[PDB]
Amino acid sequence: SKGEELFTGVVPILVELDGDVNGHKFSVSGEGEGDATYGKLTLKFICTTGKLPVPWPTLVTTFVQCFSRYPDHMKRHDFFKSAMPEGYVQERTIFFKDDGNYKTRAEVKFEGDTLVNRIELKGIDFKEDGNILGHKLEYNYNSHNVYIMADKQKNGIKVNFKIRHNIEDGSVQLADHYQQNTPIGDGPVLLPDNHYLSTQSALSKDPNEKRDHMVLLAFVTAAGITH
Amino acid sequence: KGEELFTGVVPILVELDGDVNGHKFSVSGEGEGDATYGKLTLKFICTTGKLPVPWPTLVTTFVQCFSRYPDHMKRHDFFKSAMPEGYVQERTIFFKDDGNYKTRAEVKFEGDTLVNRIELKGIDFKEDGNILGHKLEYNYNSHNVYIMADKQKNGIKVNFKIRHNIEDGSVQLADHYQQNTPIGDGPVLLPDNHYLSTQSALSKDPNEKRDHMVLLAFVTAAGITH
Amino acid sequence: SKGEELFTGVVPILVELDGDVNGHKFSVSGEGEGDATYGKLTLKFICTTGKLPVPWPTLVTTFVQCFSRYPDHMKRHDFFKSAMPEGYVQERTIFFKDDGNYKTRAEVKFEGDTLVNRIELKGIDFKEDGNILGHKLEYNYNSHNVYIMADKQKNGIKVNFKIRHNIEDGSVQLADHYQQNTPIGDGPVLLPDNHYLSTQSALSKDPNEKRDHMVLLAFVTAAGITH
Amino acid sequence: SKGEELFTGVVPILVELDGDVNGHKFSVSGEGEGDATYGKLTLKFICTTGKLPVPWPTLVTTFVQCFSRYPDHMKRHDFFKSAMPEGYVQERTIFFKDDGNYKTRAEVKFEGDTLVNRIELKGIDFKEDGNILGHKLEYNYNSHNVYIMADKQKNGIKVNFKIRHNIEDGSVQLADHYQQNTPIGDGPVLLPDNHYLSTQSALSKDPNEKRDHMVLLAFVTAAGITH
Amino acid sequence: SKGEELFTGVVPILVELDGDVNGHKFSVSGEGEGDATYGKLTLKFICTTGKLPVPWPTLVTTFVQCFSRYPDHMKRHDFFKSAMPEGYVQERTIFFKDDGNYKTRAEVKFEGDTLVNRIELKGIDFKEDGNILGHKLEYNYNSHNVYIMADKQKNGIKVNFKIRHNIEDGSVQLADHYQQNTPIGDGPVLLPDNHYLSTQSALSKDPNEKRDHMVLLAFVTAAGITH
Amino acid sequence: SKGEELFTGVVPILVELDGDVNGHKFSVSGEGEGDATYGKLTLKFICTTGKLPVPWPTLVTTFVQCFSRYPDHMKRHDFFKSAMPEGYVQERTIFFKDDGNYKTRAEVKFEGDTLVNRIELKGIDFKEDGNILGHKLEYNYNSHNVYIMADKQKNGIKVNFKIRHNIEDGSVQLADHYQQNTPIGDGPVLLPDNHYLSTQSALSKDPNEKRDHMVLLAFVTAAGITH
Amino acid sequence: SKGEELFTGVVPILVELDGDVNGHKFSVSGEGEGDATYGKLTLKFICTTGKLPVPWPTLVTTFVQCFSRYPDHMKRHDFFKSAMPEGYVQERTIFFKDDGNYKTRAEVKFEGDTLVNRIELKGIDFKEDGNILGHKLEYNYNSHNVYIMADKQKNGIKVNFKIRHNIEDGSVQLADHYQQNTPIGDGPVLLPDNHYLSTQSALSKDPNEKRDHMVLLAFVTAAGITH
Amino acid sequence: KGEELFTGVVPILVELDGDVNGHKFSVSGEGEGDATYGKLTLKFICTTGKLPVPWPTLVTTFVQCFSRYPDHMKRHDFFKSAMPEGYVQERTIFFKDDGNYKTRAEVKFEGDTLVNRIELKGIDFKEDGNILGHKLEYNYNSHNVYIMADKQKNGIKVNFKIRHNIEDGSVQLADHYQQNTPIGDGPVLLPDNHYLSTQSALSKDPNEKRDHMVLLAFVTAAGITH
Repeated sequence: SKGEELFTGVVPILVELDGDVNGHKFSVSGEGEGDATYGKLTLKFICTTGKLPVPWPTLVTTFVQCFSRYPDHMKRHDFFKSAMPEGYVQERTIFFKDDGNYKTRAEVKFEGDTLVNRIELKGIDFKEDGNILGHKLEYNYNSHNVYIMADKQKNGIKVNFKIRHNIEDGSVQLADHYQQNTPIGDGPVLLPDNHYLSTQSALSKDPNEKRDHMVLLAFVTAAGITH
Repeated sequence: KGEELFTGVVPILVELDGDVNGHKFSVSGEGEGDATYGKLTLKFICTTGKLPVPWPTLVTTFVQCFSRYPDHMKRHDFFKSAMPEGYVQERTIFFKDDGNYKTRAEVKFEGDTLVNRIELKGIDFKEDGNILGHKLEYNYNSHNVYIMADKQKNGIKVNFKIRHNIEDGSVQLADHYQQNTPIGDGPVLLPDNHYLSTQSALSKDPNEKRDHMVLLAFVTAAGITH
Repeated sequence: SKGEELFTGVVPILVELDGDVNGHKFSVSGEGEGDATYGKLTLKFICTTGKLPVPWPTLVTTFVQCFSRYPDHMKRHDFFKSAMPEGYVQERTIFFKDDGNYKTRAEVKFEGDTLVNRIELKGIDFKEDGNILGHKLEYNYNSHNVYIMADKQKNGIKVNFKIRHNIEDGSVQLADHYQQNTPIGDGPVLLPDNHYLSTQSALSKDPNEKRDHMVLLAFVTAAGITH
Repeated sequence: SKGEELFTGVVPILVELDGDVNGHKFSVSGEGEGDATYGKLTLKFICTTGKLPVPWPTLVTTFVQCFSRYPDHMKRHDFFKSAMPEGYVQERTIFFKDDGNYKTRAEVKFEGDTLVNRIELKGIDFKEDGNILGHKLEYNYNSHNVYIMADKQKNGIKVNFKIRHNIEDGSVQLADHYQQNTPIGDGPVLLPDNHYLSTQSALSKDPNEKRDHMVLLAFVTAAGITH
Repeated sequence: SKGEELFTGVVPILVELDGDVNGHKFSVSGEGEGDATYGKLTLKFICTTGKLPVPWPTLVTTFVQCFSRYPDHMKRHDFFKSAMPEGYVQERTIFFKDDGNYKTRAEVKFEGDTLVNRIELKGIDFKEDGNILGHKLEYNYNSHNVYIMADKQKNGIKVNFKIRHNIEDGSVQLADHYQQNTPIGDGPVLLPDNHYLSTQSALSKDPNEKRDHMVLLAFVTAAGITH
Repeated sequence: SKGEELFTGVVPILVELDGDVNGHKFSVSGEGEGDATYGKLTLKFICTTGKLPVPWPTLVTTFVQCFSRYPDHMKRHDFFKSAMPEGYVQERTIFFKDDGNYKTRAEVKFEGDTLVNRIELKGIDFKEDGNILGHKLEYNYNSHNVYIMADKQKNGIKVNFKIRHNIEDGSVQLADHYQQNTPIGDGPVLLPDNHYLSTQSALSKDPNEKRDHMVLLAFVTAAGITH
Repeated sequence: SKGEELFTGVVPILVELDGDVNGHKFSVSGEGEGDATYGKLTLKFICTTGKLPVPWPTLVTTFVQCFSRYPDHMKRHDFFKSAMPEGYVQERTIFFKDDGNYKTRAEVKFEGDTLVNRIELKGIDFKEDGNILGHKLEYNYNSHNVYIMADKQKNGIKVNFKIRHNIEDGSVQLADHYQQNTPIGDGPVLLPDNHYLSTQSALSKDPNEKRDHMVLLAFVTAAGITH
Repeated sequence: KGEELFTGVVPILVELDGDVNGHKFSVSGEGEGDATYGKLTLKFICTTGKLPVPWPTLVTTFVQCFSRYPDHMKRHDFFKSAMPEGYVQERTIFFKDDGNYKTRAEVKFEGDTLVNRIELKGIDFKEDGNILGHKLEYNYNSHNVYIMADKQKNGIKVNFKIRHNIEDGSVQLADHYQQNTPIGDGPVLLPDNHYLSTQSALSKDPNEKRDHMVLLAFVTAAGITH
């Protein structure tokens, strides 16, 4: 696609999130860069309002699937880059099993040469000492498959997957992700055949950062089509 | 529990009553399945005369309980978990730039036989199109079948898109929208997202005079390592 | 390659095997056809000397990897078809764990319009009541991955895999295959990057056939490369 | 295996390399940690002798496959951890297409609580303005599959793969790796069935480091067995 | 060992070599017999492709150490016979000082009643008028000690020695041999304590043979252990 | 060599060892003299920290192969003396079968008129009541051959032998020695052809010595070369 | 010695024996060549009077120790070459245990460019169906050490050794050799320190020889002195 | 049988009465031997004052039963086979360009002690020579000792040549002609030809005031593999 050509090199990224979970308001700013040729993202996030009222790992999926590596044989199935530079709207509901949910709306688009992800997040019905508000999630992340299908009627895609968050007591907290993406602009986009994205994420800390933060490195690669 | 019913070879019966643009037909099928290998062998006969649509368009309609689920994925096999009482399988199949089939099937054990009984209604097909005009080649491609849980119906939703090769080198797409729900009250396994990789071989019985199809299938689950 | 073009349609196949296992001599003829477009083979084999003295499943791998389906994005890695029409020599040693071995040499080439596989097999050091000579293998077949690497110095490939043959008592008999393929002709061939073939095999009987025989249907598909 | 238990949490790593390429002597020290539960490694390497005389990417593979993530259903095929704590010797020849070669010998073993990789490297026959000694490689890294087979007769494994190194003009420099691994200790070790490791590597710089160095983050996951 | 029994009398030997030195292709066939009771071998070799492109003495070591005489008090240290009848793989690099090198791989095993040595040889980097390709070696052969050590970690032995080849001007061409031997079979084999083989070789011609050939008589005796 | 001339008479020797075996720290000082003309050494060792925590015989090989007698016809093969006065580094790993290992590093060099051997030894993975830490070795010593080969790439030698330590119950404890020696200085050294040293060692006690000590007399003679 | 220089190349040999054992008269002629540089002899012997009345192996020692290889460090101890060209007289008594004896006198000397060994042999007191006259010796030969000492009073040497002749029933026939050698000429000869000669002999047949004969290849090397 | 007497450490006593060119002297020696290692430790004292010849000339005179015979050569150990009753050892030792020693010794067990009692007569030595002039260095070379059977005396003959280094860099040779015969009537082992490899270390006791020699010896049989 024409939007594909915008990602042949390193692209700076900005992320902005305004959140409210059970009435706890917070903001996070992020910055870094992405290199879609390698399916690679590096980002640092800072909670600019103080301490984050939810565990950092619960927000990883919310904080730019346009950086996925689509192998050459699958390039016609990359909806995300096709919607650029005008961008897309990404909406999710994230159901934490036996706990509350996040609802998010994001616009992902170029502002000049920068890929910007601007998100509003609302979380409701969390338990005060559940795994989320009780901060019982480990600072780690598993690998996942993200399943994509076309939604022709909305000129976009429907995406579903279930994140497994490790708990400090050896158990797992599930987070079921229902997602839809729709183009912001009116130009042609690529609607894909069913496929998935294989994801890997490394969470870390900046040793010289005193603010509540998260350093994130991700690799994402599309797979599942040979026709 | 339902798993135990598939450790060996299981006989299969298939019965389809169809109506496509008013053309009424019936097909009977028989054979056997071996879920240990994800393998099916089936022979289908049109008992009403000539089949008014191409045999390949009906392959998906004519028992995903015979899929091989490798040991590490056994908690994700909905299809067997619903046995012996069975499941209802419903689809809409949209043929791009042409009509659609709508199917409803019950798949369950009748005695020691796994039986697939189907009703099929096809509408809005073009008389000159790929389907009624019989322009599909007698072959079949390999596909991935994507499965998700539908927790509120206590079943699954399934989606995939069949690519049917046309006699001129083009491809006719058949977009499948599928739902399966248990017939009985027993517990079933609701899976994490995954897919089935499918391969199908179509052939003819050289001594069969009636309009028919011999089908061999291999189906294997994949996509989960957690 | 140019050889690739010989496989765009249905191609007739002939197979001829001259065998000697522990001194028991036998011959098998096979015929059928292959459709590389779908990675599909259909063959029927007859023991023309009487009872086959080894189990049919032990000979499946011996009885035309040129019929593998290579997806379009892997087509420069198909050695097998690139060697045609002149063909290739396929040599194996097959080590049956805790038992004897087969050594095979085969020429696979076009003879007119027909792909012909002519094989000589010698088996030695088999146990008179082990799984092979005691006919304790079930008449079935598992799915395998066949690992392929280039062997530049021999202008061919090196291939390795281990067949799992189910035994009648619920155990498995392994058969470790060491394989080499080298072109017969002097024309250039395609030497592949590392990849594998995913194989499925269905064994059955012809209800009209009174001789000792095996009907085989195979699907074979290359995978493992996206660069 | 028993060795597997040594890798359930974060394990400190030290790396020491003594190298000589076309008579250019150099030493690199590395340190960091691995979390085999996630198939994740984080390492920083410093050339302690001055400027590295070869490109940092050509040394990535030389600089602890015991940190690979083996999924539960493949844990019987993890040779690397089963050899611990006594370790294994890893030997390679790396052939750079149209250029010279590296030969390496490394001992990877626990020394106290730390997993130590001590390497000797000798490179010969490099072109003085080839892609390697002329520093023409990009500071980036592709994803690869690493193919592993047992070599029971030699009490170890054989490993083969071909690194694709991106070159500054858009071409690729191939680096064909021939690798053998052998236990150091006498205890029982697992010899695997054929499989592969899927690798991803992120190279970066430490903004506070004035010496010649490389920061490396890797993810490695085992795949290819369902039996 | 059990294999030792196979060598109590005269054993027929066949040797086949396929070689390529600096691109010069050649084949040699050999035949004769060994009497390990006396540490004695008698062999005749013929170059079946015409003139041998290297001197016959440089191939003496390549052309069945299972015929060595081990005195009664050292019979626990005879790896070579203990690997029979299934055999061993013998791999060498032979470095000719100031010239090129041979790399060989050979399987030495019984095929029926005959001990067969099947070899592939590749030589590279030879000087076109060096001592080897310029045929400057005398048709004679010195006595040598062949030093054997166990390599238990690799299920075999390591062997090293340096042949002194007399040159037509009175000097000597050194040929440094690095050798590894590994059992082919899975049964138990003897791994020896350190010792050596004392070798003597007599080269001659068959007065009735018009082709390029070598007649070889060898005596080999194990020594160096009294514990 | 020039170093050879430093050994024509009686030379004073000093030995200093800093040891740690399973965390038990200890130190040994030795003194005496060597007469390389006769291949003879006389040394007395004292544990200056109290009781030696390992048996004295296990340290014999650790406590100056420059005193070996090389017959006149083998004098160009004496690496040890050729490295003097600047000296050589001697490193070993000594593997006690079914028990732990010693790793040693020693500098052997002239300090004024005295040949000094300074050693650091680290032992690990010893069994608390195995033959070593349980003091089950007899106070005696067998005769051994020490196998020497050149290691041209390290400008030194590689050495291997296996000590047989008699145990109090009539059994033997093996100690497999892997040894490397490399010159300290840059001057040329003599790199030998393969040969061995024949060693005899006599252990005794000084009847006037109350501390834990060992008196050692050694004879060492090179052999194996007549070319 | 001056006589040493006569043996630097290949020297033709003639042997003539007239024998009488228990009254059975026979003659043997032999011819071939020797290469003392390699300690190597090749000879063919024919019984010119018909069938040999004693086994061929009993005469091997009787049928030119001047062809021994004396290593450079032992050259002053080679009496045999020192007595040339005038030669020496070799006298033996050979006692066959539990049987008769041979007494021999030989002159070994140059006649022109040929080294000639002319022998008279008388055998007495053999049993008619002992191992010798009964022809119960196997056609093979073991390796031996030949022990040499000076006999100053006779200006020559005294030699002793005991040949082990294998019998067809698995036993051994001993032949105790008492030998003296004295110079024929009056020029200076080298009288040796005690040493020995290590011997190896291969007996064979000429396939195109119809007469009763023996083909003999020998290797002899002096050893035992390093001073 | 005699073999069994040497499996452990055995105490040794040596007594020599000598007369060299009329100079009478006596030496007593003691220590122990360990034939398992071929190893001897001995201390000798001249009890009559100064030894009138160099200590190194007497080393060979001052118990080859302590030689190590490796297991494969055990049928060739005459010396042990003659124990406990013992053997007579006689030698003539010819010092090149000088005099000779003639010795006769009995070597046998006396109780649990192996005792070597020797008579030594030396004649025709030069007063200014290497021996009486004391010009031999206090050291010793390694030698091979050649043994043959003497079937008709039911013993052995032994020959070798000692090289004694002189204070000026030259060497004094001492050619040994030796014969051993059993004292008792018991059977002995008559060996095939072989040799003993010898090493000797001479030293002084720093507290001993009398004229003396401390000797450590290693002796190993070799030369037979049949």
